[PDB]
Amino acid sequence: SNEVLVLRGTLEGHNGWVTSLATSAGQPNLLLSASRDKTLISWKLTGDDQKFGVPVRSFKGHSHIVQDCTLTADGAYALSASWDKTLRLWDVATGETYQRFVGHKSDVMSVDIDKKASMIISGSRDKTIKVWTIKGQCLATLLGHNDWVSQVRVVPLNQFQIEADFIGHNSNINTLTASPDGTLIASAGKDGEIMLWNLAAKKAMYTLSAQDEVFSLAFSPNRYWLAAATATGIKVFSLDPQYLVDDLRPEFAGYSAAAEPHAVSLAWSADGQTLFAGYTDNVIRVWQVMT
Amino acid sequence: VLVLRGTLEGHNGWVTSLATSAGQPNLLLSASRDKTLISWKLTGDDQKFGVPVRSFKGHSHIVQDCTLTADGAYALSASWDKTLRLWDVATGETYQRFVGHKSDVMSVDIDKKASMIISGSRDKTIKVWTIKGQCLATLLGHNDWVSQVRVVPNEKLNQFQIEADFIGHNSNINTLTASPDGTLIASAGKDGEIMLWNLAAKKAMYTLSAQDEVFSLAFSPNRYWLAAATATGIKVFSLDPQYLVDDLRPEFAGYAAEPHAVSLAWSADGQTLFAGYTDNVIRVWQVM
Repeated sequence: SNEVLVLRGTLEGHNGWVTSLATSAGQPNLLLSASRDKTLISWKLTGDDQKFGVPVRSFKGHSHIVQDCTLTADGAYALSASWDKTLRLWDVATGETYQRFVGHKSDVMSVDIDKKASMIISGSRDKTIKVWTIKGQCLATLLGHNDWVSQVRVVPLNQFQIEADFIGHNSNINTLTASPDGTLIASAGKDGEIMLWNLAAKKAMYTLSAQDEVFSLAFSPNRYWLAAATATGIKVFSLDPQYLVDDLRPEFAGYSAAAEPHAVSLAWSADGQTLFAGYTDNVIRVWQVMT
Repeated sequence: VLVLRGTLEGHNGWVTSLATSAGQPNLLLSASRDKTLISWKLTGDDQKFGVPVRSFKGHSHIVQDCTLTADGAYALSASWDKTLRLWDVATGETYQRFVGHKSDVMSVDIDKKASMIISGSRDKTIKVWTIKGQCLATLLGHNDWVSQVRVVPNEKLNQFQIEADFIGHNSNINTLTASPDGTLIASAGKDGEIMLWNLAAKKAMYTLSAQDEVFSLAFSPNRYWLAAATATGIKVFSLDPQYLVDDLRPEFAGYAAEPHAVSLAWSADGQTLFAGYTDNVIRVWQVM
């Protein structure tokens, strides 16, 4: 007896690939997206059809691709990673920058915040990790081995412990996500390999095959599901118990079976009831869970 | 009190580092600017305290730090040749090489499990290695911060985690030691400042003034003491209560600048203090 993901509409406004989506718990009606068009967009979500949402504010300043973005728990502040080797801290409401973070020398690929909002963990394309103060000061710079993936963390300035978990994963293509409770971590390999790893228990669990080159991963914050953006569609796996819940492929009426856009970013709703996917065609598509 | 018991004079350069083994009380290891390490047979005899037994000569420059496994079977050394070597203590031959540092290598430690090696560069870079010689992580803090990287014990190689503690210490000169029970850490600043820090309690304790440029620190394995090698001799502080237990300045002959200690090491049982000197000699105090 099964649930289902149902295509809800769409969200246009970007000119380039939608490379990252971000959600906020304090603001369920707010979505943040980053794009190769060098901007981020904040979205007012109405839940209508098909205008699921509508642009609110454009965030400009990055001189090149924005690869990653994230929101504070309250939705008040956004963080972005760019190919201009910079990170910016944004005022969500006013769309202006409060802090540049300079120092990475490879394209910047990921960003996260420690719950305390005190510090920022960023990730480079060469796999270099930097830990910053909210004031834009780089405190530590960490670089693991190529055949390893990691989870850099900041335990709760005169001082700070940082715990870094390393996990051997030979084929890894450096595409990671941590489970809501940060108890699980999914790591994408070659040919669609997705290795799952238990952090609290310190061992792998199994390896899934999304069967095609994985571009993005995102755990459900409510259910035991992992969504994987594939060149071929979005696969949503049930983790316990293991089944493949659904394979979200939209129709692209205007495209040939070959040149079909694909999802390159994923994000679940604060209530894990909505799945956002950013696409190779500049569009954000939205599924909802039904029965 | 500390009483000067003898001497160990086999080196041809500064004795830069001493190492002790719990599983082998009569074994001492030392490194020198003469590019070698020496293993020593300790007799306790009179000023023939110890006698050279081996001579590890693989490095092509100053060996700066060394350490022994808990059992005394294996030694690790750090060199200005930007390398680290793993040694068989008994046979004196290398079993693996650690290349990758590009600044002089200043410190080495082993995680209790013997699985991995933490090394420290002069440019304050920290590298975590597999016993097989493979660098797994490379970490570099801010200059005004000092750091104790630890390998977490899986507690059960594909997986491994590292907790790195950072402590603000502006004046710091990157001379650092940890309490045996990893609860405490002493960090040397300028003009002899020694900041003490409680790790388990995440905050400073106080700052001890040595009034003399420090070169080496070593906490006591049993007693709450911190020894500090100074340009004027070796200060041994009691930490609770705080007083200067002793200031060990040995006897040179004749009648300006005098040889000073640049390395320290307590025996496993805290009863003996070894200090390596600017005059190629290792001197030995015992508690009475």
